[PDB]
Amino acid sequence: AEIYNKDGNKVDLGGKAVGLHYFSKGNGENSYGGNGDMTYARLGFKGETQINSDLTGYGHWHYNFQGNNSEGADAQTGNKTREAFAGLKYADVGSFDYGRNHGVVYDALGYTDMLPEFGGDTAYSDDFFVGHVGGVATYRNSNFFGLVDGLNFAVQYLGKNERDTARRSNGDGVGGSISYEYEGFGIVGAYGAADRTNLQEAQPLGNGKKAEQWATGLKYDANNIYLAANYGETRNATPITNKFTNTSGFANKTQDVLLVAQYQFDFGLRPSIAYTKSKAKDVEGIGDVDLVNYFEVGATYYFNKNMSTYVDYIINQIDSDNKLGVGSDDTVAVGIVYQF
Amino acid sequence: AEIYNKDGNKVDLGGKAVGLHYFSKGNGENSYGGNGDMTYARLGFKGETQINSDLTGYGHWHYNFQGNNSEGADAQTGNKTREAFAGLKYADVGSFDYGRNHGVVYDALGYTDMLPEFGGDTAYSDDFFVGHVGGVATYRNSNFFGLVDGLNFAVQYLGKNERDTARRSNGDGVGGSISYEYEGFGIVGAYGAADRTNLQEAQPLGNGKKAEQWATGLKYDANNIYLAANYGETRNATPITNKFTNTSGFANKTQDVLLVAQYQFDFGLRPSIAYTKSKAKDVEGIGDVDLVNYFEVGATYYFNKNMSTYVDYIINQIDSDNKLGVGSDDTVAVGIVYQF
Amino acid sequence: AEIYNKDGNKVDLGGKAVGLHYFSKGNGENSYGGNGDMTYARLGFKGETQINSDLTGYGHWHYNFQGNNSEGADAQTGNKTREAFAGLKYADVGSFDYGRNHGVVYDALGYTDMLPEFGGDTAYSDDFFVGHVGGVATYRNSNFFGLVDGLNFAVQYLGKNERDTARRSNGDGVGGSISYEYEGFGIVGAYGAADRTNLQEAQPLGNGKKAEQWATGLKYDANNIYLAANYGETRNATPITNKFTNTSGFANKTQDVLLVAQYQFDFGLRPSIAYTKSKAKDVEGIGDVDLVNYFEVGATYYFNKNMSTYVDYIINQIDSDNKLGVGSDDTVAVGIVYQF
Ligand SMILES: [Zn+2]
Ligand SMILES: [Zn+2]
Ligand SMILES: [Zn+2]
Ligand SMILES: [Zn+2]
Ligand SMILES: [Zn+2]
Ligand SMILES: [Zn+2]
Repeated sequence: AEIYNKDGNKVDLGGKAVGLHYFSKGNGENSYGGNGDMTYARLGFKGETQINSDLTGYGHWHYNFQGNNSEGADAQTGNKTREAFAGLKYADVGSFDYGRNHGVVYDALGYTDMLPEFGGDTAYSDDFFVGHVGGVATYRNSNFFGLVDGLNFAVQYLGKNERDTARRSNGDGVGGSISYEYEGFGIVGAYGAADRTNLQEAQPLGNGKKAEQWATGLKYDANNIYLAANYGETRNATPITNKFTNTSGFANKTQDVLLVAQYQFDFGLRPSIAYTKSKAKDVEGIGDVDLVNYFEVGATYYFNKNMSTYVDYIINQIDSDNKLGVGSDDTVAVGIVYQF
Repeated sequence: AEIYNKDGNKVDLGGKAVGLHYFSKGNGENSYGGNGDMTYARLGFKGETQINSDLTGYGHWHYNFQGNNSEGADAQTGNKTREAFAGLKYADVGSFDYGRNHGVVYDALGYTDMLPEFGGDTAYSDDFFVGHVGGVATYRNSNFFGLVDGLNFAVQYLGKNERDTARRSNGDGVGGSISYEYEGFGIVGAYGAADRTNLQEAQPLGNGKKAEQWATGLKYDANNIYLAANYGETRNATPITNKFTNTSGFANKTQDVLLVAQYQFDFGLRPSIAYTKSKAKDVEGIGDVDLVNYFEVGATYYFNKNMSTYVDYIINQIDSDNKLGVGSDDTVAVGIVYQF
Repeated sequence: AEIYNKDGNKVDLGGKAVGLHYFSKGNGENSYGGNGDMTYARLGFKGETQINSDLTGYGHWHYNFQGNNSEGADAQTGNKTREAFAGLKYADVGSFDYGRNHGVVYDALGYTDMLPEFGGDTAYSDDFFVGHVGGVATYRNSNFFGLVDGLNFAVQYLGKNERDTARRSNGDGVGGSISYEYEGFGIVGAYGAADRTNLQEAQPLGNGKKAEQWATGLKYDANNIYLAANYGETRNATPITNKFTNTSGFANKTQDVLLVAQYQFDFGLRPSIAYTKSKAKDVEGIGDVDLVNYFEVGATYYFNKNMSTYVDYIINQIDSDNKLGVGSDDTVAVGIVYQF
C-alpha cells in the first residue's frame, strides 16, 4: 500500500495478520507441521526512488512477528528479519542489490511454493542458495538486456557467514539462474556452490569441502490454472537431524521432487493438490532415508485482494519407522489472513 | 491515523511514545510497581476491507517496544506482541476472529482498567480469559442481531497453549460474556473455564483439573464522570508466587474487587480515585493471603487527542508481613505520552 | 516522510535499508570493525502536534533491526531501541522531554560523527552522557529564550539505571551543554557527572564514586566543506576490556581527540578524512594504553536524498602489542543505503 509519493520517491507499507492453527494427533511431536497456535504477523516497506530517467534505487525490509508466543521469556521465539536489502537498477543493464535476500536457487524452487500454508520444503532459510540467506550480492537481468523478452537471468555472490551454529553458517559461494517465459509457460534452472565452514565440516552428518545446490522447474500460470514441477539435487547442503541419537548435520546428497496443481475459480475458491518427496542419501550411520514425502490437498478462499481463508491438509507418507526420526503423522492448517 | 484509503481497503497506523518513570522507597524490590525508568513505545496497524455491502474483513497488530532497556543482552526484555488477529464481520450476524486477543472475561474487567498507569491488576496476560491470550477464536454479537440495542454478547474458544512454563500455559476452554448499555450505564458479566496442563498441575501452588474465571461489572460513562466497579472470582487461575520459599503456581481461589471514580474537567485535567483488593484463599502452606490491596489517587492532563501528562499514586495497603512476600511499599508513576 | 497531516497532528515515518559488508584480514577478531555481513535496517516515527499557538508536543521512536542475523537463536542479536521519548516545546521558553535519548555530552561529540560508517568512537551507548542512554530528562533552549540567535544550551538529568551488567548501568547524574553558531561556524562545550553503581565499583578496572564526561568542539559547515574537531576527557566512564585476562570495567581517565574533514562535490561524491585517538590512563595492572588510534579515508556517493553508496577505510594505528588486546588490523566498510 503506497503511503508516500512526493518528489520522485514512493514508499509502500506492507503487512498481514495471519490467524493460524495447526491440528495434529498427539502433542504434534511426531507430525509434519506440529500442533497448536501458529498465528503470526508481518510488516515491511518497499521504496523505489527515481534518480534519473534510466537509474532507480530501491530498498526492501520485511519482518516476521510471532503472535503464538507469550509475554514471558519466549516472547521473541520466531521473530526474525525475512528480507533487508537495497540496490540500484539501470535501464536495460540490470539490477544489483546486497543484503539479506532470496538465494538464487530459489529462482527455481519458488515455482512450487504456492500451497496455502505448506510446500516449498526444500527452500530452507540460512541454507546457502535455496531460501532467505544473509549477505548476498545479486545481479539480475530481465529481458536479456532488453533484447529478448521473457529471458531473464541472475548471478549471485554469497558472502561468508560464520555463525555460532553449523546449521545457519556458510562460506563464500557463487550461483546463477536462467529462466524463459512464453505464452503462459515458464522454465527455469539454477545452480550454486559454496565453501563449507570448519564448524560444518566438524559435524557428524555430511562430508565435503564444498556445498552444492541446483534445481530446474516448469510452470504454467494462465487461464486460472497453476501447474508447476521442481526437481533439485543437493550435496552437503540439506540440513538434517537424527532425532534418535540426537545429532545434526547435512545430507551428503538429496533428490528433491515437488509438484503442484491449482485452479482459481471466479468466485474466489482456489483448490490445490501437490506432491513433495525429498530423499537423502549416503547419510552417516543411516544410509538412505526420506526427509519429506507427502501429498497435499487444500483450498484457499479469496474474499478479495486483502482477505482470505484457507485449509491445508498434508497426507504424510513418511513411514513410522523413519530412520532419522522424521515425523510421520498428518497435519491440518486452518488460516484467516488480512493483508495490505 | 488513517494512512491508506483506496479501493475499499483502509489502514490505520497507530503508535505512542511513553516517557515514564516509577519512584519507590529503596531498590523498589518491596514496592507495588518498582523503581526506575519504564519508558516504552507501541506500534501497530488496524485494517478493515469492504468485501461486499454486508461483509467486512479486518486485522489488528499491536506491538510493545521497551525503551527502558539497554543496547546489550537485555535489549528485548519486555518486547512482545500485545495483539495479532484477523476476522470477518457480517451485517447483523456478528463477527468472528482468531489470534492473540483479549480473553472474553476482559469484557468485564476492562470496566475498571482506566487508571493513568496502574489498575486492572486481575487482568493478567497469558492467563486464560482475563487478559491478552494467544490462540482465541472469538464470536461477538452487537445489538443482539440488530434487534435489541445495547445488548451485546460474545462466546470464545480458547485453544491449548502448552508452553515451557506453567505460568504462561493453558488447555482447551470455553467462555462467554453478556453486556447491556442504557442511558450512560453499562452492566456486564463474563465466565470462562478451561483445562489446566499437566505442567500446571505439577506446580506446588494450586490444585484442580480445571481453571475458572468469572466477573461482573457496572460502569457509568457520561456527563464527564467515569464510575465503575468490578467483582470477580477465580479457581486455580490467578498466578501467584511465594517470594520466601521461591516457589510459584496458581491460587486455588481468589476474590477480586476493583472500584474507580474519575471526573473529566473541560480544561483537560482528569483526576481519579480507585480501590483494588485481591484475596487468595486455600493457598498451599500459607492459607489466606492478599495479593493486591491499595487505594489509588492520580490525575491525567490531556493537552489534546495526541498528548498527555499523568501522575499515578498507589497507596499500598499490603502489610509488611505478607505471607507470599508481596511488596508493601507505595509507588508513584510520572508519565508523558505522545500518541497518534 | 510525512504520512499523516490532519487536525493539527503530523506524523513522519522514517526508515532505511543498509546493505553493508566489512572486510578484514583473518576472522576480523584482531581488526578495528570486524569482518563479514553488517546489513541492518531502521524504522521509526516522529510526530509533532500543535496544542496551541505557543505549545507543541512531540514524540520520537527509532528502532534498529539487524539483517546480518539468521532465523535461528541469534535472530535478535543487535536489535534495539535507539531512541524512544516524548516531550513539550513552548514558544521561546524551551523544550522538555524524557525517555531514551542522546546524552547531553553528545551535543558536542556529534560534531565529528560524520564518517560514512565509522567515527564517533567515544560516543558509547548506555554510557552516561556520550551516547544513546535510557531515562534522561532533557531541557533544551534554542536562541537563548529567543533573544540571542545561535546561542543554544541544554540541561539534563540522568536517572539511575541499575542493570544486570556494570557496562550498561549508571546512577543519578546532571549535565549540560552550551553552543554558539555564527556565519557557518559552531562551537560547543558539554559537561556531565553522575554516581556509579555498586556493581560498577566492584569491577577490576576503574575506581571512583563518581563518573565524569566533558568535551568541547568546533565545526565549520558551509561552502560544501565540513571541518570539525573534538576534544574530550572522561573519568571512570569510558568502558574498557582486557582481552588478555578477560576482565572488563571502566578507564580511570581518557583523553579523546577526533578530527574530520569532508568536501561535498556538486555531483554527489563526498570524500572524507579523519583522525581519532583515545588514550586511557591509570588502568589497573596496565597503566597507560590506547583504546582508539586511526586515520580514516572514505567517500560517500549521494545519488539523491534517498540513495547512497559509500566506502570507509580505517588505517588502524593501534600497535599489535596493545596491552588491552585492542584489535590492530585495518577494516573496510562498503555500504549501499536506501532511506526515506
Ligand atoms: Zn518481502
Ligand atoms: Zn521471501
Ligand atoms: Zn491494540
Ligand atoms: Zn489490549
Ligand atoms: Zn532518530
Ligand atoms: Zn541518535
